[PDB]
Amino acid sequence: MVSKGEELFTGVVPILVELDGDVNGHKFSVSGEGEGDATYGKLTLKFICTTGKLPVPWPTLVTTLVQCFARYPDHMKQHDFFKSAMPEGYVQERTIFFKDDGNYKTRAEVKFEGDTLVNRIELKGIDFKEDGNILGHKLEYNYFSDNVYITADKQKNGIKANFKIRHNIEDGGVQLADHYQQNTPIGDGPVLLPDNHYLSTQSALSKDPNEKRDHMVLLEFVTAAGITLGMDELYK
Repeated sequence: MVSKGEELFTGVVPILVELDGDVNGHKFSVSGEGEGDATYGKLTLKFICTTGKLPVPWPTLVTTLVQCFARYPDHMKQHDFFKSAMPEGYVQERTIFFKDDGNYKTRAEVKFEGDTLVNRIELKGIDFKEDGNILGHKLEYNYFSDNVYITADKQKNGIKANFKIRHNIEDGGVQLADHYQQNTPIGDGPVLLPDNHYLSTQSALSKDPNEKRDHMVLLEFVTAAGITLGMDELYK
């Protein structure tokens, strides 16, 4: 049957994102607006730095700035923790370790406000090098993709995840960002605790040619995978 939070995602849902950040004492805020269509795992978002110039590269914020918009295949619907927590939502926490550099620690609450899915985030970054790839703005602005590996966390009635992002550097190299993630429901209702699986995510970054503020346009696709259930046997 059609589960309860999942009903909230059958059509196009407006999204709002609000982030406050402090990285090595450089304080900033980002606001974003757009929409998600979980039927297609599709997100279209535009973010603005509302405090002026963003003091870190936009690509390093993409993962922090709504995995409830994942397309879960029909045969995997019992493994979608994210929608099962809705509308009351979940807390999403990460530590993001930038190899040979600093780290971000993030705490977000993702929940519905009326018909709008809202992601409210606090980010704290420490131990960055002033001339490293992050504070020195040496990262390319283009595209990345990777797999979010999810496991159940029965003790917190939630999930954990781990993944790597390989951010291209302007000189041809890679800046690795190792992500550790935990999500816990805000409400007390039952949630779906999943078997191990992953979200295949592709993030394409662009600019609005008419936008003079510091900003990012994001087109993202997010698809659950990694469980077969013998869907191959249907076709001999």
